[PDB]
Amino acid sequence: AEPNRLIKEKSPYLLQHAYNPVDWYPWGEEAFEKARKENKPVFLSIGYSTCHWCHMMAHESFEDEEVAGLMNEAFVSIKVDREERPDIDNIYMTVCQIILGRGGWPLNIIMTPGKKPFFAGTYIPKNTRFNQIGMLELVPRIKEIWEQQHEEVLDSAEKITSTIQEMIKESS
Repeated sequence: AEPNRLIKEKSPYLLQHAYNPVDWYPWGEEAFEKARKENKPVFLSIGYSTCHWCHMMAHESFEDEEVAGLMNEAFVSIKVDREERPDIDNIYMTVCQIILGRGGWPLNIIMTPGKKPFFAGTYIPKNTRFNQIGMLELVPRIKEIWEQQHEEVLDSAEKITSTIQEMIKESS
């Protein structure tokens, strides 16, 4: 077990994810420079240590080698502790509310290397359910949209539209 970068953090919440197979970064410019260099979207996950659905998602998805593998191909992934960066939490909760018309934790935001969001989700189960896409299906879909409808992604990010959110919704 070789740890990810969250091994350096003080937050018990962040330290608890330091052995996830997701190659997590903390919030910082390193993650965003990596995303820019590799031209990958950023997957931002915001949670806190008494958040039931954050633990559920860690247990089902972020500890899962298959999900993590897909996340590591698709994204630069960033973990934020709400209790340490409440400012960042409020910024992204607002974005989630704009796109989804609701909000909560865990807060999952997919954004451009320049930090422009184009997808939001709250708890996302590993496997797809009726009217609720799962992580195993979501991540490859997002990767494909990024690679093949890149201009639609940039347009959506620039104007905070729901077009990508709606593409994924239609996916089934």
